[PDB]
Amino acid sequence: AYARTLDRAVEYLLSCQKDEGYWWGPLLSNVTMEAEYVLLCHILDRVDRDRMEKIRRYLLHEQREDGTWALYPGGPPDLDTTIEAYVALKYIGMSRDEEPMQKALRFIQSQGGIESSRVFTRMWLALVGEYPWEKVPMVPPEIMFLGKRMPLNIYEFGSWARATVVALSIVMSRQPVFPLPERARVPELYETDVPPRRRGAKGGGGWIFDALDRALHGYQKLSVHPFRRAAEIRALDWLLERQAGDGSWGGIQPPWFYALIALKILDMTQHPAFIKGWEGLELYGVELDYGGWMFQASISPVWDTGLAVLALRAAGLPADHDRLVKAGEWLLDRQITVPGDWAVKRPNLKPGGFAFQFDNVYYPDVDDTAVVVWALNTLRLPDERRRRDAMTKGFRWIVGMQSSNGGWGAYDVDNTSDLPNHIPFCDFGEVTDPPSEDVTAHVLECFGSFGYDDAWKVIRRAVEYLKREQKPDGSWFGRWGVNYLYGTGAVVSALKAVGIDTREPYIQKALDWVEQHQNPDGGWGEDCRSYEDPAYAGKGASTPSQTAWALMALIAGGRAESEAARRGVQYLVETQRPDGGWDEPYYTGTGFPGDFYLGYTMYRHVFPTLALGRYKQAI
Amino acid sequence: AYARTLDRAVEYLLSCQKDEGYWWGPLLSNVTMEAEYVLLCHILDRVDRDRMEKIRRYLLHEQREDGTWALYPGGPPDLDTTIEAYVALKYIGMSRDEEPMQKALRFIQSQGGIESSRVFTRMWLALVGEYPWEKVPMVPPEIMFLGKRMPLNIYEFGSWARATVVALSIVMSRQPVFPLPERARVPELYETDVPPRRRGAKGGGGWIFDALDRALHGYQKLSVHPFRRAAEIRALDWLLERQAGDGSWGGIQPPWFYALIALKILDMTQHPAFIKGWEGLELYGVELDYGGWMFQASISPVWDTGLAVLALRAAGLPADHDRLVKAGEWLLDRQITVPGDWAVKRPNLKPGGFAFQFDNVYYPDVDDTAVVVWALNTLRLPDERRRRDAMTKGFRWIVGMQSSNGGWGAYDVDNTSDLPNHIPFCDFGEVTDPPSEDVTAHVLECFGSFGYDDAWKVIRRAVEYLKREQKPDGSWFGRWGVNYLYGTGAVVSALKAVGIDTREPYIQKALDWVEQHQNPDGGWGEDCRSYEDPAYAGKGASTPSQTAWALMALIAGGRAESEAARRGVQYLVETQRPDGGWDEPYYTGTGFPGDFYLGYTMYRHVFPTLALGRYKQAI
Ligand SMILES: CN(C(=O)Oc1ccc(Cl)cc1)[C@H]1CC[C@H](c2ccc(CN3CCCCC3)cc2)CC1
Ligand SMILES: CN(C(=O)Oc1ccc(Cl)cc1)[C@H]1CC[C@H](c2ccc(CN3CCCCC3)cc2)CC1
Ligand SMILES: CCCCCCCCOCCOCCOCCOCCO
Ligand SMILES: CCCCCCCCOCCOCCOCCOCCO
Repeated sequence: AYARTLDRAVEYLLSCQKDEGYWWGPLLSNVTMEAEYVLLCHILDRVDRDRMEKIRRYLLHEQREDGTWALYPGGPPDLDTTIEAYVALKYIGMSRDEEPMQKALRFIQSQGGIESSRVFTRMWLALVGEYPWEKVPMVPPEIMFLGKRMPLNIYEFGSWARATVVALSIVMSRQPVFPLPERARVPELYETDVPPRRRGAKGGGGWIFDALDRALHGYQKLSVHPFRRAAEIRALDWLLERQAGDGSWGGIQPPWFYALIALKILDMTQHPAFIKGWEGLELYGVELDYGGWMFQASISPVWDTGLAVLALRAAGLPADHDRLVKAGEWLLDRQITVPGDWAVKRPNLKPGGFAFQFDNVYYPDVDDTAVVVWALNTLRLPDERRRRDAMTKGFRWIVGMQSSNGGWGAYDVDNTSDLPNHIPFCDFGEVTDPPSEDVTAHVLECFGSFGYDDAWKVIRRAVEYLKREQKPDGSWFGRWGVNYLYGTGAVVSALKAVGIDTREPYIQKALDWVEQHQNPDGGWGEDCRSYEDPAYAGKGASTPSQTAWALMALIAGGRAESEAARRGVQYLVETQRPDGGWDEPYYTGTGFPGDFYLGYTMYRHVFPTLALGRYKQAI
Repeated sequence: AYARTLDRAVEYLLSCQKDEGYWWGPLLSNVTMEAEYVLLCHILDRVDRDRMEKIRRYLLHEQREDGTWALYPGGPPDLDTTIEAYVALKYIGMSRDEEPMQKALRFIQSQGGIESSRVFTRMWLALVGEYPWEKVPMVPPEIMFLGKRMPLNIYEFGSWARATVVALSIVMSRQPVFPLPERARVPELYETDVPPRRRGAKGGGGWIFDALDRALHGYQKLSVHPFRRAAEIRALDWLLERQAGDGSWGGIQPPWFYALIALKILDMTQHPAFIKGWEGLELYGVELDYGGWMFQASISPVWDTGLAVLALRAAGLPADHDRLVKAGEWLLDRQITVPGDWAVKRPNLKPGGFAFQFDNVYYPDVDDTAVVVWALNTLRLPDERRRRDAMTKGFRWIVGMQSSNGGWGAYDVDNTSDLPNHIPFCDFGEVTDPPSEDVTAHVLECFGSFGYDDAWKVIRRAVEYLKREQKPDGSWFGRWGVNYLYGTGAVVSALKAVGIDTREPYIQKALDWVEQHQNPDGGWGEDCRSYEDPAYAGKGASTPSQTAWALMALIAGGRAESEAARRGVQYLVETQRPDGGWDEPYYTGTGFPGDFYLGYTMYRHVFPTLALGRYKQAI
């Protein structure tokens, strides 16, 4: 029955595989990427009329009937996303009259205008001189003097936030302004009677920081700031040291952009680092068939390649299938062998991790490393010396990254400081990188493939972590994926692999939870709203990926031969396309709970295949 | 008479002009460049068999009958140059038996072997493990902690030495060894009974430094060196900040190569600065028509373009000649506008200088800047706003560069510290950058073109400098050119332009000196030996350039209508080629008096033209 679905899914995946032997699906987010790119160009005085055009199509293409933009497809209108998109358009050419601009402006007004937008959105407008710098949370270059074991030192922030802060310190130090031509001035973002509803700090504003912030805005006005020069060079240096091979910074949109501006501020437009970081942007761009152009918040080669392999294996292809070897070989060349920031906590840990993108050595993540090593562990490559060695280095690294609570973070160890969550500046998304259930789960499943069971201390400490973190209804939160189905599926699948007993009470209590949220159409769905409102916990339109997850959770718990189980499999079979692929008009990926969502293109093809491969195994 | 010769010369230059509108002749030196390149590749594990071949033909081709290599054509055999060339060859494939190897080795031995070579030559061999690191002058990373106003702080060394030291500190800190395959081991460089005659420090070795060095090799052996890590990073950052646009460092062979090695040592072969720094080398390479390949100690676009224009103007072409405009425009885009190291002494001086090579913003030199501004001053470009503006920036910069003695240096101001000239490490060439007569002369000639005479204090202070520096026989030393003819010609030409009286006693005493060294053939010659032995002061085979110089000195002193004067003109007219050019099998350029000589390709064509253009003016 499903076999024909599998065969068709396989030849499809294999078709999508690039020549070098890796897979790479585009990553989706929201328009703040493109909108900020437009402004960045303006700042660096490098505007290409042709690019602006493609960008304008995209922006509009993404606008909804009501004239706004959301964080995910079918999501509620977002203020910040729309404010930025609005400014971006008005700069490209759009007159504040045209219908689209009308609808957007009205929504922006009905919300309290520019005065209600996140800190970033206001800062960008500050850079172009449309908002007072005095009303922007201050982040001094001097932050660079905090030691390794001090409150608020850069290494207390998560990798993604860290680089940004360092970069912005330099920017806010000078508080530069790059005026927009009169034609694009956006005063109408203030015209509003609605009371401005400002978003506070992620964890709550402590009067201390509030005070301090004002203290910094005052000091910022003095005539002399002793050692600031040194503070700035400290920041600049930190940046020149960690620039990524592709010319980016961390392989993410945020710090990259800011870092460039910081150099432009320091008259280094014709320094190697600046030039590289600039022409490096193109790689992250994407030409849309309808004339539009988009920029990616990040790229996922390693990731896609990793899952791609695992899926095709559980599917049926030989552990030495010449096509999967191209992947195996490729992955091996990716392994990082040099100390990154993670080393500040583990100076004696030997490098061996992997990263999300192509060439980003200073920021390998636990999630990727696990999937990659586990994937290789299933292949039989030509040089067994390399495969054997690679797996070892990586394995030993993942073990040395385990945090205090037995769980695994994503980039650093025990990055659980709760201090940064109160700073005025931090009011958007996560700022720290503590251990999560999904990452941990993935790690355990990686060990499980090797054999290491519950007998091993490392594993027990982790399993204990998961047990304590399980939700009342028996589900598991989803951090880097949407959401409880993603998490519940991850854990159960893992626990099953590390040897734990699938008959346990807490286990069963989870499987029942899965069968319970199965939609009528036989599949499973969970809307992104599940991060905001608990009513959407496991509820939502059925998607190929989210189904496959809730399905792996069942196959793992032994209930592979069940009603709900066979039911779901049917969904994947019927919803499949003639070419063998699958469609998924929703986001199943998470950046920051409730603040940033991602659309992983491959998920729709890879996961359904992996699930069907595991279902075929259960018989 | 001479007109045809001039016309013939002109059309030639104009034919050599690149499309972009600039001129660029290759720069010649000795084989230590290519030989060190070979080793560099080995270290970075990037050897291209095909290249090695082209480098071999080159090396052999440059070897003389006696089986040695000198610092200049027709020069005495050099030990260092030959030792390095020898090792380079043996590594490429040459067996110690073959004739070339025999003759070369013999010479090496008759001199005391490896133990007599300069500090560098021994260090390179140390890097490949053929010489003990303990016997190499130590330069600690800690040198990075010396303040701006302290003994031996990096800013006390001249620009070219400075960058190198910073780079090498990192290298010597680790004292790495990259073993040569048994096949190329060079123990035979020790086999010698001749007593090793070592070269001491440039200015004399004070037992203080001698002992100190020992202390360093001692401290180098301890188990802990507090703050060294920080000293290294201090030096690494310094390098990252000053990497040149073209991925080089200073636009010179030395620091560039070492910088790369220092990055390789720090496992940064993946970092952008290294990548760009590596692939940037090709630009300095040169394919020889006989199958060989050479590397340039540096490149001279700006310079060549600068003189090229001035020559073609004094010759006769219109100040707005569309072809010279291409040059004018080009030069304008070159002007540096950002603070370099020179700014450490003149924080309030506005950027406006130019550099020797294509893109090297942190190191503009007085010489270039003067020639360029002066050259622009003689043109009529479409945008008189920029031409006027540029000249001003450049002018003001030059002035703000004048040192205490009224004389101008090349890169920094009052870089006359005599401390560095005693360090054990510094035993090759110049290490400081004090004011010279030639640079100063060139500067005065630039101001003269505008109109500023002897009334202006700036000028007078400079002229006083020259007067005090004149030699007993009435000649002027040549620093960046060979030699007294180069200098004497520069000064007199300048003095004439600033308004000074050409009838003065000290002036005439110079012109007579010129006429007294006019070779029988009607031309002028001055061998590079004139730096070593005073017998060759103005003595040597006649060359097109050196003649033109001694000829401009006469035309300036009013003696344009003289016997010696017309005599010389004849030489240039006869020795001229059918194509209009000129040949010059000798070096008329200087890097370091008595240690490094350069062959400026263009000189033979440009200067003879400029002189004939000025001779045509005298009538
Ligand atoms: C828009 N973003 C952002 O981080 O904004 C901020 C910047 C600075 C600060 Cl202080 C706070 C937020 C995004 C930056 C990229 C980030 C991102 C992080 C990780 C990954 C890949 N990751 C690792 C491999 C497995 C799981 C997925 C992909 C994207 C997701 C958030
Ligand atoms: C081989 N070299 C060297 O500098 O070695 C040392 C390195 C470190 C130390 Cl401590 C001592 C010597 C050379 C490095 C390049 C140097 C050089 C300097 C200036 C120029 C251009 N110059 C400026 C424009 C007009 C006059 C010519 C061209 C080349 C000539 C010497
Ligand atoms: C120049 C000294 C090199 C020794 C440093 C290795 C120690 C590991 O770094 C500790 C962690 O700090 C994070 C930085 O790693 C990024 C790049 O560092 C650049 C070259 O060392
Ligand atoms: C990095 C601090 C910004 C200072 C630049 C403003 C220029 C003021 O002159 C200060 C003198 O600094 C001398 C160094 O030249 C080095 C260039 O490295 C580039 C980064 O500024």
